[PDB]
Amino acid sequence: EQRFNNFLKALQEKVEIKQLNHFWEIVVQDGITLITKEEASGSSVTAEEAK
Repeated sequence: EQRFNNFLKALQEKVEIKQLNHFWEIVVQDGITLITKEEASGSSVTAEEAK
């Protein structure tokens, strides 16, 4: 869950950095339709899903 918190802190930024119409639009659409972050280091991951 600690490396998992690190992976949460990474993955959202990593997918949002890749800005391609072929990919980014639909991928973040389908993400935000069901986006979720599992608890790790308290509310830090809670901030992750807050933005």
